[PDB]
Amino acid sequence: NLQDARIIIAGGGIGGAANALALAQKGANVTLFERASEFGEVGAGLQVGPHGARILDSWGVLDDVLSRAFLPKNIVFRDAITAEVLTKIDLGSEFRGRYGGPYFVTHRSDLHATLVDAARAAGAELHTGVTVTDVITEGDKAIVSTDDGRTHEADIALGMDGLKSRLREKISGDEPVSSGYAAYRGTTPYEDIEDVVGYIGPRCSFIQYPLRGGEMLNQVAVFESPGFKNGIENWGGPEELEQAYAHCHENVRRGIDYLWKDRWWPMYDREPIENWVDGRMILLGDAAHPPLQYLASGAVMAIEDAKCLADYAAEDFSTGGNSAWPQILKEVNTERAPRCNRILTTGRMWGELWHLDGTARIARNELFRTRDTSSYKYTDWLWGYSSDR
Amino acid sequence: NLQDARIIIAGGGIGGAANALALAQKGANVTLFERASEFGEVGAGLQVGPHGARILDSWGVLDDVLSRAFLPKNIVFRDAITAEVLTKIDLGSEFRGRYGGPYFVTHRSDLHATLVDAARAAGAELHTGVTVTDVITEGDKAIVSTDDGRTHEADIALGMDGLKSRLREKISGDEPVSSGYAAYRGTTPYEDIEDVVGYIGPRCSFIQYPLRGGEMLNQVAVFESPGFKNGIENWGGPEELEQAYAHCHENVRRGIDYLWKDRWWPMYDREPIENWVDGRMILLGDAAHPPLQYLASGAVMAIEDAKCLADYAAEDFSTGGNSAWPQILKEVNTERAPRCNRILTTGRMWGELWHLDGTARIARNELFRTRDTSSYKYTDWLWGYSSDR
Ligand SMILES: Cc1cc2nc3c(=O)[nH]c(=O)nc-3n(C[C@H](O)[C@H](O)[C@H](O)COP(=O)(O)OP(=O)(O)OC[C@H]3O[C@@H](n4cnc5c(N)ncnc54)[C@H](O)[C@@H]3O)c2cc1C
Ligand SMILES: Cc1cc2nc3c(=O)[nH]c(=O)nc-3n(C[C@H](O)[C@H](O)[C@H](O)COP(=O)(O)OP(=O)(O)OC[C@H]3O[C@@H](n4cnc5c(N)ncnc54)[C@H](O)[C@@H]3O)c2cc1C
Ligand SMILES: O=C(O)c1cccc(O)c1
Ligand SMILES: O=C(O)c1cccc(O)c1
Ligand SMILES: [Cl-]
Ligand SMILES: [Cl-]
Repeated sequence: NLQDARIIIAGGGIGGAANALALAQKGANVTLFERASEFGEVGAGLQVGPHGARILDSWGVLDDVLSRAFLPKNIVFRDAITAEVLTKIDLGSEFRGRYGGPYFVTHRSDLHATLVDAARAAGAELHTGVTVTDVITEGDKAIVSTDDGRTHEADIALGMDGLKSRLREKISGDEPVSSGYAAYRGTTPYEDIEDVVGYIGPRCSFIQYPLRGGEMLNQVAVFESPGFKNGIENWGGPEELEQAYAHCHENVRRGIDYLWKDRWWPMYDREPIENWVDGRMILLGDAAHPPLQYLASGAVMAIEDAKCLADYAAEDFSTGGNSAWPQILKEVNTERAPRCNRILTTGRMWGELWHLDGTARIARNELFRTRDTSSYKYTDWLWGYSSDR
Repeated sequence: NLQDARIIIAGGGIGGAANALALAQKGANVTLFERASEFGEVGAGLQVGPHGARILDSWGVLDDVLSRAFLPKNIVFRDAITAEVLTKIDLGSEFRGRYGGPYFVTHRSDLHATLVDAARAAGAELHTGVTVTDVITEGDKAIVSTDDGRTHEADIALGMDGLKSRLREKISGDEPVSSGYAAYRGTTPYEDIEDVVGYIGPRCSFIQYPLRGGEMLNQVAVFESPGFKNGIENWGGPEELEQAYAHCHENVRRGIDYLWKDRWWPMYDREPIENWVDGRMILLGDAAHPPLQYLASGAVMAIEDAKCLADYAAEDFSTGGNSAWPQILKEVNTERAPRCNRILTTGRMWGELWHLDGTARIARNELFRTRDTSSYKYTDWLWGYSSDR
């Protein structure tokens, strides 16, 4: 366990929250600083596969999350031009047995609030409206600076400040890499859908799934922005959606009418990095490994990061104390980097596979149609992973 | 049978020769005019699948052709970058039973000479060094003009003057369509090869097969020419081969050193046309349906054209006489156009599937690897076709 240890977390997204929970359940003294004036997430959906669900269950929050979630029966891929089914991934009891948990979908806002609340319950001290301005290591401590002029000492600091992480600059000068694709979301108060459906087409895709016991439908449009390639600064705006989808089936074109249009998510990732550690600071979540969303595992990775850190630290700290932290951070980095970096790189290829045109589309469609649906070789690496040693 | 009928064939390629044979075996009076001063073909290989082999057997020339041919055990597709096997088509006894004949490979020069000789044996009158300059229909005759000033009358004329057919201009003003790919051939006096091997890579492919009882190896390089896209008039020259293949496996790069470099075949086809008939002239072979070579069926199609024409004419002429010819030509066109035009259009897609790059290549490779190799659904339409009614 971790009662002698103090950890400061910079950032209160799903990642920071999950880490606060995991670490506080082990008895650690956790202080989290979130820049925003309140905790909150987008009132739209995310998908959480069993690689995340198993971990939420281990923290005792799964039943509660599920009470407000939806359990899809399948993931269904369809051709975006014809609407024909290409293949399904069955999410039933055989899937759940193999992977240790359900594939579920829920609101981001609810998952985030549930983690925050549980982190509070377990003894984590969460502070909104506080920005971390610097983190250094001096001797056997992380020294964290905040925007109110104060400095705080801890045994380690977690850099969990997202895709646009400034703390990542301590380790890497890289910039986000544009995919050239943008994402729009919508929910609409709810032919019928009880699955995650993904329509995959030339330079575009469209995803639908139910939320909250089937009352609402989550919709997401991902498309190649011509403005990006043309050098537009604020690229992927909604003027682009009609042409992006014009070649698709009616089922998909109808969907576009529900998207929220006042806001969108231009899709960027970063090139994978092996080293996440700077003294007694470690980058986790998107600050370390921000993906493109095709594997629906960014938030999941962050949740995995939390389980790994807390587990490995509870294992090592009880025998080595606060002197052990640099070895613990190294071990966590060693475990997590190959996993997450494969998700980054594979995710790029997987999205490219969605968006193929011409003959490449014809080959892709046939590949998906003819597969051995009883094999798990395309998904075990993702859903069957665990950090447990 | 056809003894009261006279047919003039314009062109003495594999097509014209096959037609002369088929028609002469039915008792027709055949006159063929070939522009070149002698009969002859390239001393390199072609492939003849059972859709052609069955027909050669029906004319009694297969055993003889095979005595000088090679019988590959498989068609083997390999990745051109890694050299790894993607899939095989087994050409064994189950294949031969299903399709009515062997898949064989031989020299073009030998197949052509064997057809000519058999056409001579069966009573066809072949004339070298004579160019057909015009063909018209007047009343119930085709009137054919030749370059020595003479005109010749026949019941029908076959326009078999190849890819650059001038007689096709009577029906269509289309021009050949560049694929942007060029082909090089080589033979070399013969790790070992007893199959047709096709290495398929990004913007390039490389084909190898044995000839003449395994003594010689036929090699063919097909690649995307950057000069074509850059507007070079005589595009696809040998200065382009080193860069075209630089990214490929050694097995393929070694092969390029054997190609004959003083001559190449820039690959063109034509858009499919439904109507091949102008009065009492019909376009057959490449004049009607010149393909890109990925289905290895251009000469085969021409041989099929000959069987169909001779069969349908022998069926109808015995009851309707020379008055029947326009109906016979219509029926032949009706049968052959959908078949051949599917080969044209599918052949384009099939070559595109060979030459995919990036993620599309990854999907293609997996498609080929995981297929049900006992299914014949991808090949029955090609190899199991017959004109017999
Ligand atoms: C369209 C889309 C769909 C997606 N769908 C899925 C999905 O279905 N499933 C999935 O698992 N993932 C998905 N993801 C990925 C997922 O949203 C992210 O990977 C994840 O939310 C990252 O969590 P995080 O806590 O690391 O970073 P963020 O969520 O970015 O949180 C960072 C937090 O740090 C705060 N902050 C920043 N700087 C400072 C500072 N200096 N001091 C203090 N606080 C600071 C920010 O205000 C913010 O709250 C999706 C992403 C997109 C864009
Ligand atoms: C690289 C490559 C590889 C190929 N491989 C294969 C394969 O493995 N299998 C396969 O089945 N096919 C293959 N083909 C296709 C095949 O070569 C052709 O489809 C076929 O030879 C066409 O035969 P043809 O008689 O219609 O036309 P051609 O062979 O073009 O014959 C036309 C003849 O007409 C003569 N002529 C022209 N104008 C006149 C005139 N006015 N008067 C008199 N005579 C005239 C010409 O001199 C010529 O001999 C390949 C083609 C290429 C380019
Ligand atoms: O919001 C999602 O669930 C999602 C999942 C995958 C890709 C994407 O753009 C979005
Ligand atoms: O010469 C061949 O056998 C051949 C077959 C297919 C494609 C190609 O370019 C050549
Ligand atoms: Cl994601
Ligand atoms: Cl051909």
